[PDB]
Amino acid sequence: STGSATTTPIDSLDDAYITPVQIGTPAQTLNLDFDTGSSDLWVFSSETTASEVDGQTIYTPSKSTTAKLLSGATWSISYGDGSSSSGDVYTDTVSVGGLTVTGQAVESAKKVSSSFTEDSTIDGLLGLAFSTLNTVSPTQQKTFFDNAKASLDSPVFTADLGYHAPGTYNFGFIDTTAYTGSITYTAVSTKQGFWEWTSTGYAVGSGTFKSTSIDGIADTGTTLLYLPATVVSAYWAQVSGAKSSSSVGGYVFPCSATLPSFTFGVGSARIVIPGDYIDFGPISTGSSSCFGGIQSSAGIGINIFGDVALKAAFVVFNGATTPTLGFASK
Repeated sequence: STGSATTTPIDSLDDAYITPVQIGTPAQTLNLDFDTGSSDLWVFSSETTASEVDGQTIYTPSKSTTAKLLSGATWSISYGDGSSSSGDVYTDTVSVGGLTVTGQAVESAKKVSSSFTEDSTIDGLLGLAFSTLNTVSPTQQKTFFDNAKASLDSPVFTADLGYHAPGTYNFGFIDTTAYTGSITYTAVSTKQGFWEWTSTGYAVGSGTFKSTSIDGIADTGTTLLYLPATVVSAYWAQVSGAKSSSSVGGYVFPCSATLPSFTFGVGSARIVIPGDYIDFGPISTGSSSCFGGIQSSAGIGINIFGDVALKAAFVVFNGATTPTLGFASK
């Protein structure tokens, strides 16, 4: 089997991408944030505290003839940005782009943190990291991809995120028309539960490539590119007037600037992020200070190849017995 679904930016900045997911019988379609940095499929629901729902579409398990309460199971998650959610668990039929999994754990939120409530466009998350990170207790549950894998034509999914435009998540096949050149594959460590890999270096604009190992994660659920402070300083030094602002929370730059590209290495291959992809717009409405799309990871503990980096590539998440990642230009 295969599946193919379009993923759409939630706003004009590409802050996140939403993908329609069918849950239950009859189908209830919710728009979920596919997140290769986490491993829970959780949704706003008829059980979510009413004051914490503000415009999201909810899953109502009592209206699904295939929903079954997973007795005794609870979940609770906290994300790298400080947001969180928790609740109970159903199993139900879940379909993405024509690919159907029966008995998928659907984690129904009883509580969500304010940042979720305040974002009316995201109805929940669909985790695509390794199932070892799933938070369901006392019986950990499998991700949608883990449940589908054995049925897929090939045990892979691909992320093709658009810049200021829709893109595609495919399951079970590699669309050879969706990229240019060849796909360069690189090793993955699953020791932390992430799609963790090592970039071979970087360049700023037309500058020389610096060969240096940068360990990080491929994370579709993170907006920006978070890299070591040395790398980030080298980038922003090429933008007149750019500076790190403690009060804003990162590097800012004059909105009048033209940003240089940023290149990262995948083995001997190179992925070029155009400068425009690094502009996240005014820090507040009407400001002439703009927020940068490349930020320091120093306070995170891990480097993160988020959407800024991934949307410059066609990315293969190869879930074979020994997982690997693939990157192609497009």
